[PDB]
Amino acid sequence: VDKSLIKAVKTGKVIVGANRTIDAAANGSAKMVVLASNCPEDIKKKIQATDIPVLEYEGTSVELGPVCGKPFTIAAMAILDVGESDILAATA
RNA sequence: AGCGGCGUCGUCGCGCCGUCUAAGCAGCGAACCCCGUGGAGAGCCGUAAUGGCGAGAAGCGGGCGAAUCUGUAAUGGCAC
Repeated sequence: VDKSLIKAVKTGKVIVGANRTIDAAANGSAKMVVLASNCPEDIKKKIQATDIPVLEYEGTSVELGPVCGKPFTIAAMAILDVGESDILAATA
């Protein structure tokens, strides 16, 4: 998993940031959304109800970035193309 | 700089004063803040400075929003 999570971004389409993740969930192009332990649910329960799967990450948005190669923090990380990976299978 | 007085004037052409205009009414609105887009990292954008940023930067549109300024208030006062 330690390498599958990296390869999901190394050889896969993802969009980082809550705004773009919510847009991807709204328009359906995202296979799923990965959310950190600190992300609220006031807007997120709607995308939970929607057919877009919601994966929960084991750590905060601060440390979700370094494991996905981003120097910044990531809260919502909707994926577009799984690519050379089965992160969707890992989620559900 | 122009204009109108006063002063000086042994030589010079300088020195001084004035050359005005309220509130109200109407118009614009800097910063901050907010809204819509945007997607920025072997990093970018700022400030006098501290800083800001995928929990969404820059850039681009909109809204809100000052002092003051502009007109009007004009046929007032001034050696009209």
